[PDB]
Amino acid sequence: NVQNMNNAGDKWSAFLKEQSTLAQMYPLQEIQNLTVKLQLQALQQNGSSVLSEDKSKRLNTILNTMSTIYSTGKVCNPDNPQECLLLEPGLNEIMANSLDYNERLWAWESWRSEVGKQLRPLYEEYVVLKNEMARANHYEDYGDYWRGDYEVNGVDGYDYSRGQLIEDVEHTFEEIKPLYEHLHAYVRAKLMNAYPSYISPIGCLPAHLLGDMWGRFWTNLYSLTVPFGQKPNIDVTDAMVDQAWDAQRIFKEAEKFFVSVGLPNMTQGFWENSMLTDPGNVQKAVCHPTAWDLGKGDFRILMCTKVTMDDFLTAHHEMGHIQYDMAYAAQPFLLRNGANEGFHEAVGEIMSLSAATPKHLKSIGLLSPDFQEDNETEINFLLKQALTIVGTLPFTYMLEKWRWMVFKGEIPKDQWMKKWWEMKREIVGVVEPVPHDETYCDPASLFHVSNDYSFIRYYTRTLYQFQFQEALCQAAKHEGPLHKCDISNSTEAGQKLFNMLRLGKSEPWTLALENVVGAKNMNVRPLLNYFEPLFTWLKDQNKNSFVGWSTDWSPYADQSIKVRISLKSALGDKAYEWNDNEMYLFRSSVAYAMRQYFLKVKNQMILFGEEDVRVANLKPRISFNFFVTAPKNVSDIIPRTEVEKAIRMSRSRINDAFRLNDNSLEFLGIQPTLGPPNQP
Amino acid sequence: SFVGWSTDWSPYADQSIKVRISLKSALGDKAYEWNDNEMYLFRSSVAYAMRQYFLKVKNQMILFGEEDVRVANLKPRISFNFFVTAPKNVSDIIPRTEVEKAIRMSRSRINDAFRLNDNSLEFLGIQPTLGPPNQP
Amino acid sequence: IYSTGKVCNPDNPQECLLLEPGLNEIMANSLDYNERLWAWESWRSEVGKQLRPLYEEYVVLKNEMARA
Ligand SMILES: *[C@@H]1O[C@H](CO)[C@@H](O[C@@H]2O[C@H](CO)[C@@H](O)[C@H](O)[C@H]2NC(C)=O)[C@H](O)[C@H]1NC(C)=O
Ligand SMILES: *[C@@H]1O[C@H](CO)[C@@H](O[C@@H]2O[C@H](CO)[C@@H](O)[C@H](O)[C@H]2NC(C)=O)[C@H](O)[C@H]1NC(C)=O
Ligand SMILES: *[C@@H]1O[C@H](CO)[C@@H](O[C@@H]2O[C@H](CO)[C@@H](O)[C@H](O)[C@H]2NC(C)=O)[C@H](O)[C@H]1NC(C)=O
Ligand SMILES: *[C@@H]1O[C@H](CO)[C@@H](O[C@@H]2O[C@H](CO)[C@@H](O)[C@H](O)[C@H]2NC(C)=O)[C@H](O)[C@H]1NC(C)=O
Ligand SMILES: *[C@@H]1O[C@H](CO)[C@@H](O[C@@H]2O[C@H](CO)[C@@H](O)[C@H](O)[C@H]2NC(C)=O)[C@H](O)[C@H]1NC(C)=O
Ligand SMILES: *[C@@H]1O[C@H](CO)[C@@H](O[C@@H]2O[C@H](CO)[C@@H](O)[C@H](O)[C@H]2NC(C)=O)[C@H](O)[C@H]1NC(C)=O
Ligand SMILES: *[C@@H]1O[C@H](CO)[C@@H](O)[C@H](O)[C@H]1NC(C)=O
Ligand SMILES: [Zn+2]
Repeated sequence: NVQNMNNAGDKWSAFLKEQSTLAQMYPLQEIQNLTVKLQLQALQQNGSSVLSEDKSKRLNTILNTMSTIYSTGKVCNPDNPQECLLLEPGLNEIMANSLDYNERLWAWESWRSEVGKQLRPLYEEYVVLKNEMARANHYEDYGDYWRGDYEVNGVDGYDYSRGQLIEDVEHTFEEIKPLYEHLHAYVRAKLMNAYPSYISPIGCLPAHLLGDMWGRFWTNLYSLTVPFGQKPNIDVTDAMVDQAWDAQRIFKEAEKFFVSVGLPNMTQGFWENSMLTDPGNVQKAVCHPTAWDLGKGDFRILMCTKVTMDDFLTAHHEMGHIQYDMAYAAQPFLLRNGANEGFHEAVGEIMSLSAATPKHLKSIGLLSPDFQEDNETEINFLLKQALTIVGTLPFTYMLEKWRWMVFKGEIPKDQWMKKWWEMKREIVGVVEPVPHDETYCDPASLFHVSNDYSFIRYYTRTLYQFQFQEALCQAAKHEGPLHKCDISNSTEAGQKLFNMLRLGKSEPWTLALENVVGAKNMNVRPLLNYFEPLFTWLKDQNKNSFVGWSTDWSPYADQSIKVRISLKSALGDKAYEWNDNEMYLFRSSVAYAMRQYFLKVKNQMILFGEEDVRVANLKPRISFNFFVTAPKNVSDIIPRTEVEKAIRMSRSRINDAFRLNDNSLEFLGIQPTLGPPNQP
Repeated sequence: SFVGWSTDWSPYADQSIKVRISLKSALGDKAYEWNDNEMYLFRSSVAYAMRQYFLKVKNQMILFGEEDVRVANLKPRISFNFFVTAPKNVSDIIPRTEVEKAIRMSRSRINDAFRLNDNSLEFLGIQPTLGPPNQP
Repeated sequence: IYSTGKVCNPDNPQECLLLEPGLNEIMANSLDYNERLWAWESWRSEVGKQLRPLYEEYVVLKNEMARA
């Protein structure tokens, strides 16, 4: 079957480049109808193939090499080199379940460093080749090529520029920063009880204590940050196995939700062709929830559903992709997508929000008609939402802002990892535990960076999701808070939803938003109205706390020693210049001095290397900080009092290696002491 | 043919350089003792000198380490042979003529790290050359 | 350690060869000087180091059992 789909897959791809090279026979500005212009521009798009034919095969070699490094990485446990852990099984489980500080610090660092280095040279060669392909298609860089999805040209008042997306993201983000600061302060106060003597009460959060490998979602911090742990968060999984609900009941109650709002039934080919469970055969078949739109009005759902409220909800999510697909099936073929890249997931998740409410669960038969929702359980529910929704918004905004500045050249390649960690402390409020120089590439250790994907679609989908939900609940005549809303039994709300679903790509997306919301731009005020019961409760829990963070604190910067070097004072017109070969000799001289101290004082032999001296904050005056680490235990920092005694023992030897004289090589905090004079 | 073998030949011992160190001649009653921490500092000073030669002459950046300097035949008089290898290619030995040019470029820096004076740190086969005198 | 040793090819760290399949085939079939020199050294060094401390502790305990 794989050979059955590779030849049938290439007949589709070879056919499309043949019609693409036929499309440049027609000019594009001699067209008047907006629909036939939109189909022509989506087919005329050259994309690749604008490069030289030896540069085009170099780019595909880089994209295949970066993709197989990410999926085949082995991490070695420094106590047993015969057991290598590989990213998805084993390294993702440590970052999501462990409470050991030293084991989370190990998994972060190792993985990072290794994959980092590899993806470095490759990613560097990837930026040059992608900017050449974008400038041959008349964009300024590859970041402007990614923002071409949101572009709208000449439809009388609904236009949108590719540079206008940058201001609308930064204008909407500075209204989330009051809400994110109070969530950052509450999580920091709860993490100090889980990790004492590791977290500052006025500083950033360490990057390896956030719940996963990159801090993208904070959703694994719920067991440490739960407001009222003596109240069970509502879970209807036992009431499903007490009424003998089969595999088919979960979709038939899902189809009754959509026919309740005024949307069509399933297509009745949906029930035979689909595969709602893994089969009765032990059948090798990728088990991953998804919605297929094969064509010719044939819609199938592929998932392996278990009787759980989790897959009761993603059944409502995956059916939402189908009802979006069944609506625009009357457009031409090249306009059968969502209106932008963000609308398709956003319509799927407002079906899941409306089905997870306890108002909907007690009317669908799954909750005791004598159930009492208290105000303590609504805080437990809203905080679990904010760890996934609000916690991912400064991560998404910071990452696309870094990638946009790399493509246009505002960040040169000698400052990639310098500007990356300055933007973590300032925007996200997250500090690294170990300093990282320009041999690492920490963005490329994420999936979407090393596999060539755009990331701004996760920011805009979060904002469209609550704009849709607030506009539908005013049509369904809701009375309470926004997070209690349900659009069942309405017809007027579904008519408000169906007027957008059938457009496809035939209209500009700004014209699609006014059919539901009533505005021409994305707005953050419906997102904040969802979380005002949490924002009121959060401001009362932070009366004795400090809201905000300092970008100066680090988890290593209290065992560091500052070094200051004055070369032109000692030698003057005859002094060498301080390149990074002199930094290599300095790190070997400190590692030599630590070896001599532990042998002659502590009677131990420890093999310190130059890779165990970690240098941060290199300035032009020639100043940096350093701290010393045990040879393969990255979590073991030698204390500052033992490094001062080691440097005092061998200060005369370090001075002679650089021709300095204790006034041109200063260790700040260590002073020369002895020397009584006399002789007469 | 020749029947039998010699126990003196080695496949690396024609790109090796012999080093001789006379500690008690340079300092005398006040000289440190040569443990294996001093051999670690010597292997880092040679790796530093190979880094500076390839950057300023060959315009390349190569990350030589102390594990790329291979020391053999350590004696009590303080003498050994060493040869330099490319950073992870164990089969690539840097030639003897390129290591002599790298040591000549940074001999004054290696001497200062050990307080020796070109008669107490001898690289056998490399000689000091310059120094014309005058002033009147 | 002897039965589960991985050797990494310095041009692709994502492919580790383990003694009986792959490292014994290089030493028995190759005519490349630089590839035989790599397989010898690598394997040697790694397993070498490990078996060192262990083998050192093994001599002391086996001499105690023999002298009793
Ligand atoms: C060009 O634009 C016109 C309107 O601007 C489209 O005309 C409509 O076409 C459909 C079927 O093709 C008719 O049912 C409508 O009644 C037409 N509208 C009007 C106002 O006459 C036309 O379809 C566009 N061209 C293409 C190829 O789609
Ligand atoms: C697709 O690539 C072609 C080049 O192969 C681009 O085209 C040319 O258009 C100019 C006019 O601007 C002509 O003078 C050239 O003759 C065309 N190419 C040649 C030499 O055949 C074209 O602009 C690209 N299309 C897109 C999507 O921008
Ligand atoms: C849930 O509602 C109850 C009922 O109002 C709240 O209890 C009140 O809390 C305030 C502030 O601490 C007190 O001044 C009142 O006297 C309490 N009412 C009673 C009847 O004792 C409770 O604080 C609410 N919980 C949350 C999380 O909002
Ligand atoms: C929302 O829709 C459901 C589904 O039709 C309605 O549920 C019915 O409720 C009545 C009385 O409450 C029962 O006698 C029926 O058996 C229910 N039908 C099903 C299929 O379970 C519900 O009443 C509707 N809500 C409103 C306010 O009309
Ligand atoms: C690496 O160093 C850390 C200390 O920084 C070690 O953690 C200690 O582990 C022991 C037992 O495992 C505990 O009794 C100590 O309380 C731990 N120290 C701290 C500060 O938490 C860790 O064991 C070291 N790892 C290795 C492999 O030696
Ligand atoms: C390691 O160094 C050796 C040389 O000592 C390299 O072998 C050369 O390989 C090229 C092509 O592979 C041949 O043209 C040369 O004739 C080889 N040299 C010798 C002396 O045989 C080897 O390629 C290097 N390995 C790496 C990974 O760089
Ligand atoms: C959808 O199907 C049900 C039975 O499966 C049927 O009763 C209902 O009328 C259908 N909806 C419409 C709009 O016909
Ligand atoms: Zn989805």
